[PDB]
Amino acid sequence: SHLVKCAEKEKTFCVNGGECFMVKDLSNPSRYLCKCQPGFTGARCTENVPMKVQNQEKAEELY
Repeated sequence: SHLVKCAEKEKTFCVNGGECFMVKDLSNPSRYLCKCQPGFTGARCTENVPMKVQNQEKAEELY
């Protein structure tokens, strides 16, 4: 059940720099485990979540 890195065809399974791995054992089809970047959510780590005070867009948090 080791975390082997997803092949290129599968590495896109987790986006936004999501480090896609697969639980290598002869039972599951290809169950994924993605070490996603800090501040993402969803199965594919598609939706960003508050890293900063991601609401005060007026505040100089962006730039």
